[PDB]
Amino acid sequence: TKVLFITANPNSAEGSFGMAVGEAFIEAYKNEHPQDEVVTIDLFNTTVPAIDADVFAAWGKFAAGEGFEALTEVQQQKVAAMNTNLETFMNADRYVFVTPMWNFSYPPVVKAYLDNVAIAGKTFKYTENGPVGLLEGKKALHIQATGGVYSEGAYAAVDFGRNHLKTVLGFVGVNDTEYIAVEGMNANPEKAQEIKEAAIANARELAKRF
Amino acid sequence: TKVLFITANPNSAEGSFGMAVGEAFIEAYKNEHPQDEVVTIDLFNTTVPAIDADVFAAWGKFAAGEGFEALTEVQQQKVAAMNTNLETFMNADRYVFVTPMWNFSYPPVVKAYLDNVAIAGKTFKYTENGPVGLLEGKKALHIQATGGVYSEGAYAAVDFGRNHLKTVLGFVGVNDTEYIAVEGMNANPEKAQEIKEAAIANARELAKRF
Ligand SMILES: Cc1cc2nc3c(=O)[nH]c(=O)nc-3n(C[C@H](O)[C@H](O)[C@H](O)COP(=O)(O)O)c2cc1C
Ligand SMILES: Cc1cc2nc3c(=O)[nH]c(=O)nc-3n(C[C@H](O)[C@H](O)[C@H](O)COP(=O)(O)O)c2cc1C
Ligand SMILES: O=S(=O)(O)c1ccc(/N=N/c2c(O)ccc3ccccc23)c2ccccc12
Ligand SMILES: O=S(=O)(O)c1ccc(/N=N/c2c(O)ccc3ccccc23)c2ccccc12
Ligand SMILES: [Ca+2]
Ligand SMILES: [K+]
Ligand SMILES: [K+]
Repeated sequence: TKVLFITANPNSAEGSFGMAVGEAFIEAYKNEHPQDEVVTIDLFNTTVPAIDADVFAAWGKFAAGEGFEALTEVQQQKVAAMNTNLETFMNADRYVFVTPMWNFSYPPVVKAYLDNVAIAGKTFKYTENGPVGLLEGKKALHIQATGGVYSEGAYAAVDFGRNHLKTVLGFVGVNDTEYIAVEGMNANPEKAQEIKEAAIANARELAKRF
Repeated sequence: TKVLFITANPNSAEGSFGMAVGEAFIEAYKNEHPQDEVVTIDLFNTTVPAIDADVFAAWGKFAAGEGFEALTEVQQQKVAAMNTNLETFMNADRYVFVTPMWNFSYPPVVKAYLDNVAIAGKTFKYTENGPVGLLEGKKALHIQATGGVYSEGAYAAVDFGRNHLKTVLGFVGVNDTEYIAVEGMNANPEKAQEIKEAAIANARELAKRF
């Protein structure tokens, strides 16, 4: 089994609630499955090209059935990085995403990564009734840390990071998703440590059945 | 009246349905108010720093009450671009955003932009019972181009770019908003020219009352 541990937090497990929880998850997981390969993708230190005029131009050459040498140097560099990211995603069996909630959503590089990974003909295809995913046999976990509480109730409707990430994963075929919220630390700073510990314990149990 | 024309499309009006609608809106608007100042902010051609370890470190210094020169040169460049974006936004009276739908949301740079503009003490404050916007006297328009149809009914639940943008604007005090969908082109390519013209007329009418 190949696992991607995809993190989008500028802070380490020492200074981030999500990363402490994701770290506890991924280490309990390796312990349970010492023969599994686990690759960390730190999105703040990975090249994750934004879809821009260069990518659109590169795509036009490929659609025009042209080769890689028709691209400029920067287009080449952009496409080769997008290709790597796509190919690593497609080949792994399990995905762990760790995000903080910023302004009701995830950090911008998460959308940039999703844009690398959701590709027609590769991870989804067009159907008589509309798009369907191509990826089969995958499972995903989203661990999200949030100042307030959005995991259930009325505030769930503004949890855009979680809701959008789950939608795109389902769109590419990854309908088997798990969710861990590390929530309420800013609404109750007195309970932050126990909130963290409870989610850590939640993650370590999840590791035994993921 | 200062208008911000905030575009997130790699094509200009020539190859983007949203840009053709947004450009028509802006021309009709200038005809009605020749004295208004419209400033273009092309997010594909503007420095919009992502919040990262540098930014978190800079903010840590500002919180310690250190000065600008206690920052590394990299931190100063990111912070200076962030403050320029925040100040330009705070000072304008009108916002017109134009975005494509990519994978059920907007381009990543829109999230990076929102993260520069939603700042505690500047565009919102904490109160007893919840965060509150600080911006008054503002109006926004969102023009969104989408391949499918999401503006009403069931599929509105996955129109995450639209929904998130509205949420963040509302959080910062901009509750007076207008929305224009340019939708269904991909689902109905024989209708793309009619869809575009109908949406253009929709924009020209709004331009007279916006
Ligand atoms: C830039 C920024 C934006 C934030 N926006 C929200 C928000 O919209 N809603 C919320 O409940 N908390 C918000 N928070 C609080 C964080 O979600 C909370 O600190 C969380 O623990 C961050 O995750 P981490 O500890 O793994 O970094 C924000 C924090 C930052 C730094
Ligand atoms: C990378 C990419 C992703 C897209 N994702 C979606 C999508 O999730 N849902 C949809 O209805 N259309 C999607 N589309 C189609 C566009 O929304 C549609 O072509 C729209 O016109 C683009 O806006 P524009 O013409 O102003 O550039 C996508 C197009 C591209 C190029
Ligand atoms: O790093 S901090 O833990 O100090 C921190 C916490 C919350 C922060 N913002 N929180 C909220 C926010 O930005 C918006 C809505 C919220 C609703 C409920 C609870 C919290 C929030 C924040 C913003 C900038 C820098 C550091 C921040
Ligand atoms: O440039 S195109 O106008 O031909 C174009 C149209 C739709 C495209 N659609 N992508 C979709 C997509 O990524 C997800 C959901 C969709 C639902 C309905 C219709 C389209 C989509 C697309 C994707 C990549 C490059 C060019 C694209
Ligand atoms: Ca549990
Ligand atoms: K480790
Ligand atoms: K643009």
